[PDB]
Amino acid sequence: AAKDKWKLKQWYVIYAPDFFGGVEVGLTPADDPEKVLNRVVEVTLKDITGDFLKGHVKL
RNA sequence: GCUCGCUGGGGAUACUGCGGGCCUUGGGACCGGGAGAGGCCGGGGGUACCCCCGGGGUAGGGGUGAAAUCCUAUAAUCCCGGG
Ligand SMILES: [Mg+2]
Repeated sequence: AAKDKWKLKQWYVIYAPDFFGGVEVGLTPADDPEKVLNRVVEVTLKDITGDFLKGHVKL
């Protein structure tokens, strides 16, 4: 039954804000889309703009 | 010699005391550019920690030299969003 519970969940794609490019930053699972609101994701500036210098900047 | 103590007079003016004058070195007052977790009062913050509410997940967590009391299915330890 535990496995069955895990099968009810759908995966949602997370996008960066408009002025940062709006690119895809990841995927998160949930059964009800209302539970996705107010979740937070941490990404480095190197992930958005490719440069091996600003790897220590976290957004 | 001892009772080193008292008293009538004369002389000296280096030091101490007293009176007058004149100083700036000790001390104090004031002005300049700086130093400091010195003190008091008002405002704005930093992580950490404890409790409460909502989501996830499920059988352990904590603690000692070794254990046990203790906490946990009225859902803990752990992770996330708020107060
Ligand atoms: Mg809960």
